[PDB]
Amino acid sequence: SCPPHWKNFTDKCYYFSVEKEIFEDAKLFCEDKSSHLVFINTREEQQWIKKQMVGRESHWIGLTDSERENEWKWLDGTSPDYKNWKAGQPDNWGHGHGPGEDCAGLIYAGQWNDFQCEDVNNFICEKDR
Ligand SMILES: [Cl-]
Ligand SMILES: [Cl-]
Ligand SMILES: [Cl-]
Ligand SMILES: [Zn+2]
Ligand SMILES: [Zn+2]
Ligand SMILES: [Zn+2]
Ligand SMILES: [Zn+2]
Ligand SMILES: [Zn+2]
Repeated sequence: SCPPHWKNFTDKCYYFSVEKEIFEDAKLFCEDKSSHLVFINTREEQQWIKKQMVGRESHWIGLTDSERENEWKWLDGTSPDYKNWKAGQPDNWGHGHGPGEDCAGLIYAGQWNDFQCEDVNNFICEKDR
């Protein structure tokens, strides 16, 4: 069972944030709740996460390429098999995204877009019981 205001799916508790913050601040919020920005590893999970999104706000996910440019990974090191990238992401139609935009976020509709960190957004925290 999950703490209040957290949602359950499978064996994981999810938190859809109310406040918006910088990627690194979002990162630190989940960390101190003993969780981390959400990892999406299956279509079924991705379809569930979307159903939960009532507000149309964009949410940060635990995906970044900051360690090594263009080598997108979940905060646990892993590379995403399953992928739900928007139209020309994350390579930006082959021109390579610009500096700073090394932090991904989910948008209403479900697909992932790579925004620039330091940009403020809502975020999703996740932790496996
Ligand atoms: Cl409540
Ligand atoms: Cl309440
Ligand atoms: Cl996962
Ligand atoms: Zn309540
Ligand atoms: Zn997950
Ligand atoms: Zn939302
Ligand atoms: Zn990058
Ligand atoms: Zn598990």
